[PDB]
Amino acid sequence: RLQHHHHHHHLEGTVTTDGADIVIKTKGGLEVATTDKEFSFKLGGRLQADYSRFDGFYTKNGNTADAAYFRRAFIELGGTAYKDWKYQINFDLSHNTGSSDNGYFDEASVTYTGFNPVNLKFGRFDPDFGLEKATSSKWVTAPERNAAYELADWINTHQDGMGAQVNSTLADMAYLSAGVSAKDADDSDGDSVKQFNFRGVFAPMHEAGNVLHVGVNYAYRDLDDTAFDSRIRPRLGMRGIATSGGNDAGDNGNRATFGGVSNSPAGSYKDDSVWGLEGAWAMGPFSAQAEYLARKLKADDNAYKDIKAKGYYAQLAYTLTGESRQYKLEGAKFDSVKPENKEIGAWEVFYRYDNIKVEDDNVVADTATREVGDTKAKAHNLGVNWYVNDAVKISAAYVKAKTDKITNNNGDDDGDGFVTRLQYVF
Amino acid sequence: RLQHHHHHHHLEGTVTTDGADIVIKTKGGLEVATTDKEFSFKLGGRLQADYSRFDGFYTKNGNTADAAYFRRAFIELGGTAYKDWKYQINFDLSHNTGSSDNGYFDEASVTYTGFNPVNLKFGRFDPDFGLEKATSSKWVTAPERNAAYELADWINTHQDGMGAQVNSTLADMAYLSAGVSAKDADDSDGDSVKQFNFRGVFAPMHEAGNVLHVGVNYAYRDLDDTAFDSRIRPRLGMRGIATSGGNDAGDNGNRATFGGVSNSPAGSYKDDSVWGLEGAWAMGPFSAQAEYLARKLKADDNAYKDIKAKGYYAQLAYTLTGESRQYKLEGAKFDSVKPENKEIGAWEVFYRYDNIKVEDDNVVADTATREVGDTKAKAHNLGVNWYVNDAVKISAAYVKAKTDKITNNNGDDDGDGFVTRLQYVF
Amino acid sequence: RLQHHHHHHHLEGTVTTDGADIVIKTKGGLEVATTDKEFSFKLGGRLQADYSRFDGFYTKNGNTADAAYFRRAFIELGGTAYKDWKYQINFDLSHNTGSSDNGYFDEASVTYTGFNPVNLKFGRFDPDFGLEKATSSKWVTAPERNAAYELADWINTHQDGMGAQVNSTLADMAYLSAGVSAKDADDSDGDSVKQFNFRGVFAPMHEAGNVLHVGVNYAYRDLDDTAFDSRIRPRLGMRGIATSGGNDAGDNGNRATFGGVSNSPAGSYKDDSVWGLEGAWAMGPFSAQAEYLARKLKADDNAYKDIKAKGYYAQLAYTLTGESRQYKLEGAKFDSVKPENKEIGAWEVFYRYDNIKVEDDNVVADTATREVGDTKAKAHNLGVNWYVNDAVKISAAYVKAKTDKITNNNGDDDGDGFVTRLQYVF
Repeated sequence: RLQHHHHHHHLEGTVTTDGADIVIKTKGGLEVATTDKEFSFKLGGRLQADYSRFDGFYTKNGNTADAAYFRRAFIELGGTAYKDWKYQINFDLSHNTGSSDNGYFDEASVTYTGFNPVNLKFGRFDPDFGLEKATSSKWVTAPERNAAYELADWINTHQDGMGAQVNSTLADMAYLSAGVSAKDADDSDGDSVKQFNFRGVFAPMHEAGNVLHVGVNYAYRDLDDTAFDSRIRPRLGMRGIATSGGNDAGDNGNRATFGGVSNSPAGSYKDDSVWGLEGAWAMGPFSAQAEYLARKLKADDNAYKDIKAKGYYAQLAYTLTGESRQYKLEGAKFDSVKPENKEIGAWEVFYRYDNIKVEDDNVVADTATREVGDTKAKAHNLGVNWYVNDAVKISAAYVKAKTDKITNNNGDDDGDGFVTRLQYVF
Repeated sequence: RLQHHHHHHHLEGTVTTDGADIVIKTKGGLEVATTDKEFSFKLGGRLQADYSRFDGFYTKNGNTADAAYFRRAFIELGGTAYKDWKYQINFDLSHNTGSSDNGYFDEASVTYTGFNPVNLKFGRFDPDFGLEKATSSKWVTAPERNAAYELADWINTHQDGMGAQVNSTLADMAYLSAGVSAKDADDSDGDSVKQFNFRGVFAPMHEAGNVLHVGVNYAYRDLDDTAFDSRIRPRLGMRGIATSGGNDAGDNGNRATFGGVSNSPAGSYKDDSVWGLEGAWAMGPFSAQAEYLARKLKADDNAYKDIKAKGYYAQLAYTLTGESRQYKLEGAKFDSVKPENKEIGAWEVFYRYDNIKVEDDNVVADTATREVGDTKAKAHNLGVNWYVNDAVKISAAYVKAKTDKITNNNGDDDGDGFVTRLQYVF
Repeated sequence: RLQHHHHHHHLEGTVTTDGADIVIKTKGGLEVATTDKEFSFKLGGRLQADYSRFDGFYTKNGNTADAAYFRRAFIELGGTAYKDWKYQINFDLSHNTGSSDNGYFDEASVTYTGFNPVNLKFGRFDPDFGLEKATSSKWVTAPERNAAYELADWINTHQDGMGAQVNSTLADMAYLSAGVSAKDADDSDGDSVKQFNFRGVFAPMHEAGNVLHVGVNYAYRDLDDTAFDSRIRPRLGMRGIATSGGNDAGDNGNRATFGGVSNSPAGSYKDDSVWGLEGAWAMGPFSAQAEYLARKLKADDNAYKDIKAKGYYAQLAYTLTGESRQYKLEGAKFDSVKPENKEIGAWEVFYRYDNIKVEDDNVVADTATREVGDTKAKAHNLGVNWYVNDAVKISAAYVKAKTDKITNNNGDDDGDGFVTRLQYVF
């Protein structure tokens, strides 16, 4: 018996909703929201495709290595329900963020905004320490963030745990955020490392092309009875020396240990503190920003000595085509450049100088590549960003690093690299 | 030569379709569907953020451990095409469901619904055994499902294989489901473990606030010539003793082996059977439900003896604010509570009692923590669910466990824990 | 103090946009696009659910093994911004494509189309070599692609690297593509393997049911100072002998090494070249296509000898219900069958013959299963595709393989298998 049915006529062409009026938008992804602000959804993401070549100190033998990888490949889902409840889930397909055991999350958070301007944020999200870190990874001026953060990257990374943060703008001239987090490392009882963060910024001028910003950061974590990796291992602006998400320098990459050890035993260190300062000034297309931080990792057991590190960076940026870097008091952070000329886009030049010093008195004998005393590095990052349009940014940068009391296997105390990136935001 | 073009005028503001009329909705995610029911799409998900602390038997040394993790972080894509063909793909970003080798699937299925009320379901999906299991993981009353399922978790998990299931409501008073599945373990010829499931429920009253439900479950698998993990390792309501998706109790978590072994050799066991009973009654905001199951893992080689286990739970729940738990005859399962009061939400209290017994006559000598004979555990789970709104549920629960013939390293025969969860459904 | 608010009235029912007019569509997924072609977004995917059984040479002992797995489970996000900038991100939830270190990408690309008909494509995407490979994995006629590609699968796989490709149709009768890529393997300096691809097709007739197609392919890679896996390990049409995404034949799967070694040392080989030919002819529901390729892997160090391999396939296909296979000059590739009869769908029968030969003079002694000389295999793939509708395709195929100078442990020189697939495209 063959199948059959009466012919149906279908009404065609309209798009409607059964609830509150909806506005839908696309700039390459999708946004849908009710006009009464009760409900919304946004699907987006970011692709950062990098190719780099580098030599000298950046590699073990000093010869040129390369890397061809996605720095980030986020899929981003966020939304609002019942006006005051937001979520944001950003997962990194490149596997550079998060982990196999715990999920490749850049963020998985829920925010209650009912106390606006005060927000309450929960879940897995990087703690707020530092201006360059607060700035979206889409819009950080240099291809990689500064080396001073590499002295204590726990201060502003989620480390596969959970946290709770309160934040607010204040008096139309300031921003404060404070939070507690549990990080993914246990003491001998299976109790996680607990961490406190504070950030406070005074930014009396806080708009694109008109920024005056000074801030303070503090981070503390309790390492009592906890085995942990104390290594400071800066990449000094060259991600490709060691990275997920594609090809890297492999066995010839030199992500060097400037201090600390991979397995510091339970009981070796008691706690770990970092203070930071931020400054920024912007007038139209010109901006200057800088940060300084200092870490003290405090020994517990007498066989161990404190480890200290200090670092800073300063950056100048200028949009040759005249546009301002966006700036938001909510988060006290820079953001994108929006090109005014549709035919040629926006062109931005930048220079960042980084300087770090590691004081690890536990290093008591020379190795083949590392001398007793304070290890140091300086880096220079000079480059161009072409904002083709709001979605696409193409970048090229030259990076140079110079070190003290540490070399590669070739004896190099400096190295050079070039990195190019194609970024697509949707 | 500079680029240029004539100015174009674009029509603005309208949203239309070229096919059948579409209705679009958002409650934080996205639904799009043609009004003639031919085509639909839904993007959603669920975040379950847990923080817990626990001690005694829950940890190896008895001291307090913690856990801070996502129990589930699903992204959910489902849709319909040509009316009768549905798909559902739920992937767990927390990596608590599925595996690295095979995909982190909660579900990846295709359902043909053309024989409605009869459905034919194919792909990777948990077999249907048990009421608490059939209930969505969004809406299970207690933070973790009962310990009786932990006696034989193969009965209602997909185990990275594939299956085919037929199901239907019957006579407006019953629900039946039966299926076959291939599970991810091979015999010496590389042929997968095959499993049969049946579930039948009589529910003459089957609506929110008016439920009378009795059901039977059966599961069978053939383990001929197959090496397998026969361990029964209950978490007794405390997920954080050992979990993916974030921080757990690490080396101090005590997910204890009550019976069975990690590598039971090919030829040791022939087959494995489980029978189960379900009962539920609901009148308005009050509900009572309970399940009992019994397992016989039947030895093949004479060196091995049968392993038996029996378990049950009973749960009372009451919505203090008066709302009913939703109930669906399709799937014969409870579902959500929908809050009536928008300002305070819905408040639900629950108590679940669990009781398990493992009879493994292959354990023929004491270990340091486990005595010859039948191992037993009882657990009590007492808690509160706050349904803030349809999307957000916040929970807190106290859990206590007491064991017989098994302790931790500290000699504890009981333990306590507290778990809190923030759930966001979109 | 209880919460309260004035009652708000909300406008209901409309769906609008603030920019250019939008058209939205769903066939199970989602498409949204502005009518002026400036912006678009598409969320889709593909599920390929496979069950297979196989014996003889396909397994080590010759007995029947099975497999129950997803061949592919892609989530697909693609879009357009500012008219000329496209992206496509396809991630494989089954974990059969890409890797844990680098991301499970089938594709993560950005394409600039402003030079239309010339495209510039960047990112992680399979290089273009071969007609059956260019054809979407949704619409390849046989359940697995041919064995000749298995002789040199680097020629048309991204291998977790990055690349740049230029392509264009020409003169309304041809298609050309050429590209460079960095592949995920380093020389001793950490510099990636670089690869060149060219493909050129003359297709004076290039529409569904009217195809005349001849093409040439070339691929080259530089292996100087690079350790690499030179093994040729064909599955001969039976994916389930060894696969991710679910259960496979495990320890009894025989994915046999026909030549090459797992760790060919740095300096062993200098470069690697493959030439290929393509031919296709289609008249209405009948099509014939074939490809031939030859590889020379050229030794560097004198201890090593060149490895050569040659392979081809030929396929006949006929749509019993009369429909043509779609064909696109852009990409010079076949595509789907679109069923005309809504009640019974489209039915297609196919036969593919594969023939491969591996000449590895480095194999200088017999092993227990492999004789000195040229190893060979032939395979026959006979099957049916039922295109239920545009979204759903169900397939069944018989596969037989016969080998020369290589057997399994049972001494089998042939084997048989059957594979069934349910595919859902959205």
